[PDB]
Amino acid sequence: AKQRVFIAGHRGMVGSAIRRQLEQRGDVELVLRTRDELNLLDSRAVHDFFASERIDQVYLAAAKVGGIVANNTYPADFIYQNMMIESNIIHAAHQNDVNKLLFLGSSCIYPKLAKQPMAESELLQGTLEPTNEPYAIAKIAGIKLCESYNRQYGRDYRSVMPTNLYGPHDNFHPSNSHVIPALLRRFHEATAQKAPDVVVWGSGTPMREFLHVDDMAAASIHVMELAHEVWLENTQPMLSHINVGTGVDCTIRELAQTIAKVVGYKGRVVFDASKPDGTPRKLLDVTRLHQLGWYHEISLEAGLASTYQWFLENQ
Amino acid sequence: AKQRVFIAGHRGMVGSAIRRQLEQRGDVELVLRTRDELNLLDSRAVHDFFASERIDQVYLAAAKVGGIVANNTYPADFIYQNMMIESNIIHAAHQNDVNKLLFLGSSCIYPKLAKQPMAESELLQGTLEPTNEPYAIAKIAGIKLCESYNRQYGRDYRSVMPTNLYGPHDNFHPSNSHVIPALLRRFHEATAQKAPDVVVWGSGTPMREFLHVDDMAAASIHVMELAHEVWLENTQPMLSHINVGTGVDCTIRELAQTIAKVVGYKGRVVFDASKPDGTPRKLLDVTRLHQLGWYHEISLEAGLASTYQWFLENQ
Ligand SMILES: NC(=O)c1ccc[n+]([C@@H]2O[C@H](COP(=O)([O-])OP(=O)(O)OC[C@H]3O[C@@H](n4cnc5c(N)ncnc54)[C@H](OP(=O)(O)O)[C@@H]3O)[C@@H](O)[C@H]2O)c1
Ligand SMILES: NC(=O)c1ccc[n+]([C@@H]2O[C@H](COP(=O)([O-])OP(=O)(O)OC[C@H]3O[C@@H](n4cnc5c(N)ncnc54)[C@H](OP(=O)(O)O)[C@@H]3O)[C@@H](O)[C@H]2O)c1
Repeated sequence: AKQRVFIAGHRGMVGSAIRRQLEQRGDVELVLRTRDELNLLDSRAVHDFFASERIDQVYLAAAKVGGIVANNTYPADFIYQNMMIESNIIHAAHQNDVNKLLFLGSSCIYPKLAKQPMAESELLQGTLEPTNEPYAIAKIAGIKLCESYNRQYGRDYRSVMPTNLYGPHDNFHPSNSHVIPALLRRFHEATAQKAPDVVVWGSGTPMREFLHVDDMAAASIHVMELAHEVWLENTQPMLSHINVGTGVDCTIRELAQTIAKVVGYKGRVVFDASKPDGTPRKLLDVTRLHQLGWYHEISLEAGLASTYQWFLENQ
Repeated sequence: AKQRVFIAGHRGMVGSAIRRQLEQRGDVELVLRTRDELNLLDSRAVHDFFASERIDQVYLAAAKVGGIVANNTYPADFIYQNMMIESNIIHAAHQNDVNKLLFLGSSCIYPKLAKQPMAESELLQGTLEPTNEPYAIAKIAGIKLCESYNRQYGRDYRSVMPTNLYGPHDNFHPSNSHVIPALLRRFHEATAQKAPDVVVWGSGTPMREFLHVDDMAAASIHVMELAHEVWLENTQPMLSHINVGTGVDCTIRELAQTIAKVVGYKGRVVFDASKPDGTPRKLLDVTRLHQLGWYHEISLEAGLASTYQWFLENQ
């Protein structure tokens, strides 16, 4: 009997990445519902789905996600919708004897002034970035729902905290606040237009971390499928999440120059240092994941190149 | 037209305190539903109630609450039920054009190693007490739901963070982890039995803060009814909650000796200092509330005496 695996949010960036890998697995039967078929905000509908579809495992990749403008403009929508989706799925899963779930956090969940690189223990150690506060609180509440169900009911609801992601199915619009898809699109257009330069705000000095979504999906399946005793040995019940990333930083400068090369731009990348930089360094400590035997396979250069080719095929 | 005021959880300790004060108000029409009439976990039922009952203001005093054993034994129930009750009420209120709401936090929401006395700005500055973590995360999510609805939709969803409360309608069982009702009952029984001593764990040295629930209710109505511009001047949109307490500490020793006197116990109060004390001091900074023009009226001695008389009438 193949395991029946529900990938919530399977048309999303991360959900689709997990689907492309599991779609290859003869030991897995995927159960998929679009938003039109199942509105994850509707408690009744979510319970009815779990009460009729005989699910074994859930990948919780459904969420209301956006960039800086969206998070500051629709804060109520970000906190409410994520709290409801998470609560409805985790509670319905439990009520229907679904023992295995993988929840997705976000690195934006860590305190603004966290110690770098950020180990899992940085969670809740200080105040949040205001732009992401509503979203972050709902994501932290999701982790704590999983841990609470694990502790009270002996569930196996695991969680992963990705770093910045990029890859197929992203939003490739020049005004995206997420730097990889924005820069890919900006450099693509500047290359098409023969623009003499592309100006990036800031000095280029801050160090950040990036992981291709197919690596994220692989790590998530890896973490989901570890035997429970191994997962327990490398986590704590009230500190259960696992950072997923490279553990390696690169300057914004390096990233922009690499994107320029990947797209074949021959103008100048220019940084405007009159605009402020964020903190000097932000990256995850991925010791737990590496101790668990998973290491990322996609280098930045290779991942940016394949991402750009996906964009070119999907304009 | 009297304001139509829904007191969610009106048979609870705090809800009933607010009801006893508003029941005197000819400018207010109370709308009350017991749990059997309206299950606040049921999104559909909550929306239907708001879509039919023409509410002007909500006091959100419904919650899953307990002591140390309950919070550690049923963590999933504490986080899930509080997230759902809060989400359902705040979202339904907003969808039905209910502009005014008062949410109740809890002082247990502050970081374990917070700076004392704890100003509102201590929220989220550090890790939580593990016993209360699930509950605390759902309460913090409730504050952040209110702030997000205020920011996105221009609502007036205010919040109060009470200190330790005591008074009528508490749980007066000797094994209650809440020290006032437990000690009242233990000393009452030791007085009835002529027991030679009553032994309290710990040294008696820690300093804590206590507020009678009728003072809490008065402060909550006060905060609810301030003009918006005054409330805005004394809060910030993403730091909106108001501590409610005395701002004055007393040792556990003082509290126990006072309870002994109030009950007329003539045996010895004994502290067993072989058992550990918690942190040396925990109390709220109530500068915001005092600046808002509210000061508590019930002294510890007077409040303990009237609480004990309520117990004696309700055994
Ligand atoms: N670097 C990081 O730290 C990082 C970055 C990205 C993602 N992640 C994690 O991955 C999660 C997903 O991100 P993503 O980039 O894959 O988001 P996404 O591409 O925006 O996908 C989320 C999916 O959820 C669905 N969804 C939302 N509300 C739903 C509802 N009410 N009913 C049913 N489906 C609903 C979607 O449908 P519609 O579009 O039709 O609404 C969308 O397909 C994030 O929340 C975060 O936990 C973390
Ligand atoms: N010192 C402090 O910091 C402190 C202390 C106490 C309270 N407070 C605040 O006051 C809040 C209330 O505390 P409390 O002591 O008044 O609690 P309580 O006495 O236990 O009352 C809560 C009320 O909510 C109701 N309720 C719970 N789930 C419901 C549901 N699904 N549908 C409808 N009604 C439901 C109740 O009904 P049932 O009993 O029938 O379940 C109970 O009447 C706390 O959450 C906290 O925010 C803070």
